[PDB]
Amino acid sequence: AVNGKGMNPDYKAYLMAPLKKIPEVTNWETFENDLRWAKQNGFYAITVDFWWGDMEKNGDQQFDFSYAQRFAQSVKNAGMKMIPIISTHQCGGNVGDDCNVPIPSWVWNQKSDDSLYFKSETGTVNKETLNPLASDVIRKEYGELYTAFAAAMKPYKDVIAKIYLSGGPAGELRYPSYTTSDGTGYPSRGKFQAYTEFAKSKFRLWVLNKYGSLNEVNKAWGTKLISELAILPPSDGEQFLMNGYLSMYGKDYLEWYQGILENHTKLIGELAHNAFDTTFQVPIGAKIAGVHWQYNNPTIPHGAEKPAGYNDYSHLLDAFKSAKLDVTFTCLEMTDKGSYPEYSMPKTLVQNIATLANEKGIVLNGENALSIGNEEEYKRVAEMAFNYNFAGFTLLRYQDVMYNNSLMGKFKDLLGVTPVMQTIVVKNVPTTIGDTVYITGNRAELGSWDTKQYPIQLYYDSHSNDWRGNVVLPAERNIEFKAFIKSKDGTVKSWQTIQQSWNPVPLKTTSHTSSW
Ligand SMILES: OC[C@H]1O[C@H](OCC[C@H]2CO2)[C@H](O)[C@@H](O)[C@@H]1O
Ligand SMILES: [Ca+2]
Repeated sequence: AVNGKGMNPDYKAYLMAPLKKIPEVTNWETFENDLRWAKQNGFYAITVDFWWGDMEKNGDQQFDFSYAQRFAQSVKNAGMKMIPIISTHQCGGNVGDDCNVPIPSWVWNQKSDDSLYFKSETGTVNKETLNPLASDVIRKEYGELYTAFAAAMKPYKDVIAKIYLSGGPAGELRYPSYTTSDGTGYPSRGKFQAYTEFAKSKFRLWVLNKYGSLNEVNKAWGTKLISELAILPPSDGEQFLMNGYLSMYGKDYLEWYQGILENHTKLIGELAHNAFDTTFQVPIGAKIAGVHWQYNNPTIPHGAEKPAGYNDYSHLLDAFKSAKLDVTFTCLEMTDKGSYPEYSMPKTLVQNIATLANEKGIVLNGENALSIGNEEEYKRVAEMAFNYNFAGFTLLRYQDVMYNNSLMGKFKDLLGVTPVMQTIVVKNVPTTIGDTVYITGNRAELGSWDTKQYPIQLYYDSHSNDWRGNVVLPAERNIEFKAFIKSKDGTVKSWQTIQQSWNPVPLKTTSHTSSW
C-alpha cells in the first residue's frame, strides 16, 4: 500500500440490507438463514436504514421502534452484528430507490416560513430532508430521536458494531443539488440550493457579521451594492462556476455554503455522541457523497461538487475530525474517464479524500456507488480499499449477492477477507548504502505487482543480519510475491531470483522465510 505499508489490520466487510422492510421482501426465518450465509462469505455486519418516517410517523414523540427491535433480534439470532443508520432522510427519489418513505409530515407544520426545505436557482423545492439551516428544529428533533433510539436499542447493545447518522439527502452530508426534478441529474452541472428567503437572510447576516457594514463589504468585494438587500446568492450559477467563484464574493459565498454543512456535522455529531457514547461505546460515522462528474471540466471546474457543498475537502474533513465522526466515501469500484461530456474523475477523487483522511488521522470507509455485477469491479474496489488504508467496505446491496452464488463467491475471495499479521523474511540481500528493500505480489493486498507506489517496505534486522517486516496479509488466500531492491534515486535495482508463495496464508501468525 502507499507509503510502503500494508492493508488496514482493522478491515472488515459489511452488507447493505434491503431498502424495504424484511417481511416485505422475504421473511424473518429466511433472513436469519441469509445472515449466516453472508457471515460465511466474510461479511462482519449488516448495515440497515431505520427510516425516520417509520419511527416517528404519527406525531411528535409518537415513536415506534418495534421494527428496529425485531430486526435486531433476528441479527442476534443469526449470530451477526449490525450498523444501524438513523435515516432522517426520505426513501425514494434517488438513484436505485425502490421504496417510498418520506420523513414525518407533521415536521413541516413546525415552521411558518421556508426555513425547513430547499429551493434551487430555478425555484425547485426539495423536501427529502431538513435544511441544515434550521438548526433549532434539527437540534430538537434529532436530539429527541437519537436519545429515544438509544433507549430502545439498549437491550441489543451487544449486536451493534457502529452507528451511522444521516447528514442529508440519501444519507450523505450534502445539498440536494443533483435531481431529475431540478434537471440536475448526472452528468449535468449541479444547482445551488440556497434560494429560500431563509437562506438569503442567513447569508446576508453572515456577511454583515464578517464585515460589520455594507461599506466594508463593498470594500472587501470591490463591489458597489447600494443597500444590504443586494447581498444575495449567485444570480447565475453557471456564470458563477465559470468565474464568479474566483472573486472575493465568490470565495465568501462558498465559505458560507459549505460552512453550513460543517456546522451541521458538528451539531449532529455532538447530539449523537451525547446520546450513544455511554451506553454503546461504538464508533459513529457519517457519509460524504462521491460527486465525480464535471470534475475536470475546463469551463466549469467541479461544476457538480460545488453545488453539492463540496468546495474544500480538507476543510470539510476537519469538521468530521472535530465532531469525532468516522467518514464514509463512495465510488470505489469506478475509474477515471475525465472526458467530454461527463468529465468524470471517480478514481482521482477517492485517492484525494483517502490521502486527506489518512493525513488527518480520520478512519476511512468506502462503499460502491452502483450494483456490482462483475468481478472486474470487485478487483477495482480491492485495489483502492487495500492500498488506501480503508478500515471497511460496505457492499450495496443485499439481494445482489444473496441470490447469486457466483458474485457471492468472487466477493468472498476478493473482498470478504480476514487480515492477519505475518512476518516476511528475506535472506542475504545484496544491499549497499541507500538501498531499501520491498516486496510486491499478485493480490491487491500486496500491491498487485506495482513497485512504484504500492510495494510494502522491509527493514533490516541488525541482530539477525537480514531484511524482514511484519506484514498484514489476507488469511487463507494463496499469494505470490517477490522482494526487490530499490536504490537511493528511487529506481528498482534488482529482483529476488525465485518467485515466492504462501498457499494459503496461515490463519495464525507465523513467518515466511526465503533467500535472495
Ligand atoms: O441503504 C443505504 C443508502 O442507500 C442509498 O444511497 C445510495 C448509496 C449512498 C448514497 O449511500 C439510498 O438512496 C439511501 O436512502 C440509503 O440510506
Ligand atoms: Ca420529536
